[PDB]
This record gives sequence, C-alpha cells and structure tokens, in this order.
Amino acid sequence: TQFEERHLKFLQQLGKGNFGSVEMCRYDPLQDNTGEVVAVKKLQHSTEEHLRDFEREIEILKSLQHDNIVKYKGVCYSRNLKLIMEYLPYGSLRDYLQKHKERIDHIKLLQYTSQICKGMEYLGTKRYIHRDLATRNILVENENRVKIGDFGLTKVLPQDKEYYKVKEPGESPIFWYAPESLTESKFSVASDVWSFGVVLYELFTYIEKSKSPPAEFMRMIGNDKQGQMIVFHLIELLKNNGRLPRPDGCPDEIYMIMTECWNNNVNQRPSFRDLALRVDQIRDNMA
Ligand SMILES: CNc1nc2c(cc(C(=O)N(C3CC3)C3CC3)n2C[C@H](O)CO)c2c1ncn2C
Repeated sequence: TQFEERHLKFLQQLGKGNFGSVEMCRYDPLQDNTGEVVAVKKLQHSTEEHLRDFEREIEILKSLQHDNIVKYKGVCYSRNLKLIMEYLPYGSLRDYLQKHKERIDHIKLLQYTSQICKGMEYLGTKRYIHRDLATRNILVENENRVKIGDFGLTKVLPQDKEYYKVKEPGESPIFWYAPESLTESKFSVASDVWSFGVVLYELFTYIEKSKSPPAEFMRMIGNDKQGQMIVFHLIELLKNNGRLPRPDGCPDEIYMIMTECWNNNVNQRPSFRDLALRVDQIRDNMA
C-alpha cells in the first residue's frame, strides 16, 4: 500500500552508506501515538539511474514473501521515493552476535545458518542474485528468527543466462566476493554460495575484529599492499587456494561446508537446498 510522508515520524537513523539511509520511523496517521514503528529506506543522492535501481529493488522486495526475508510494507511518494519495511527490533545479526557471544551456542548459529539458506533458496526460485550476503545484511526478528534484511545489490538473472555481469561504481565488498566476481564481474547463485560461506565463517568467529574477513585476507596479502593492488593480490591468493582459517572452536564438519562453498570451480559449489540439509543434519546430531 501507500504511506503519506506527513504521518511518518522520524525516531532514529538505523544505518547509512553511499546510496542513502535506513531510518526508524513511527507511522502515526491518527496522530495519537498508536501507529506502528517501521523501517524506512531512502536514497540520499538520487540520479535517474539510482531512482530506477531503487524502483527495481522495491519490486524485488514486494515480490518476496518468506519467513526469512524482511517484510515489504509499502512505498512513500513526496521526487523522493521511500521503501517502507517492517522494523526488526534486534538489528543486524553482525551486531546481535557480537553483543550476545556468550549466550549464542553453535546449535543457535546453525539455526540462523539454516534460515539464511532457506531464504536464499527462495531467492534462487525467483532467479534473484543477492550479491551482498554478509551478517551486516541479515536482521534479527527475535532470538529464534533471522531475515535477509536488504536487497540493494540484488539482480534478476537474464532469462537466457545463469549469471549476471555487473561492475558497479564505488567500493565493492571484495572480501566476500567469489573469484569470478573479482576477475569477470560475474554474479550467480554460485557466487551467493561463496559469500554464504563467508557469512558462515563470520558467524563461527562471533564477529571478532582481528578475525574478520578483511583482517584475515589483509594479513595473508600483506598490510603493505594498497589500492587496486589489494584486488590483484586477493585474486592471486584465491587462485592459489588461499582461504580464511578455521575459526576458533569451529567443528571440522562446519569448516568443511565453508571450504566447499569456497570452491574456485563455480559448478562444484553446493546448492542452498544441500547447505540447508547438511546444516539441519549437523544441528540434529548436536541436539
Ligand atoms: C534495528 N532494526 C533495523 N535496523 C536496520 C534495518 C536496516 C539497517 C541498515 O541500515 N542496513 C541493513 C539492511 C542492511 C543497511 C543500510 C542498508 N539497519 C541497521 C541495523 O540495525 C544495524 O544493527 C532494519 C531494521 N529493521 C528493519 N530493517 C530493514
């Protein structure tokens, strides 16, 4: 549906970036402070290219109905289009994990992993490529439910191809990128699987700053390397089977899933359905 901007009461900025921002608002049409708290995404600097990219993003989210995908609530028109989503009270999985390290066990991490795989399998069914799987893009509804919380880089596959070539201006999250995304700008369900492997790594490191993917790769590449060279050196490291280490305390069977996601050969990477089965099997064994 449509939301009138005049009844959208700003409460707090939730997160930013060069694209725009996400705000916590209260949609109070009766002006009696009984309206619901919603999350509002807006474009900070909007070209006609950015406006059209954001229109596709809204259509993509509107088309998704799944327990592990943040709910689309509507749009807001002024010139300045806004995407209205449900408010998830625990924020990103990155921040929630980091704050409750001592209360979240491996069985709990695997419950979240399984939800991410299920939400991602639903995406693939619509031929959508997320392109930005990271714990900062996963939101926490409650202690038992996580949801893919942003679709800013999501692309629809062409009808004739299993990949999508795209080189966006700006800073790309290169330490989550599959080798073929770095070398050829090719994005597919298989590069989403590679990035999912990195999400799995992030979870089992409990978001330790020293143990983060930029920190680990930047150490393996050498902090003396800078600029466009980092990309070149990362490509070479990946090409020579250089990988993120097994996180402290991580079981071998969980690191095995990560390394299987990090296959150089695109076609050898597991599917999200197989990842979900495997994760479920492991958490049943643990329980
Ligand atoms: C607290 N609840 C919510 N916080 C949100 C968002 C979206 C972001 C956010 O800024 N981004 C994330 C999508 C990836 C990013 C800018 C796009 N943040 C910040 C986050 O809490 C950091 O802990 C959200 C929330 N509820 C529903 N949504 C959509």
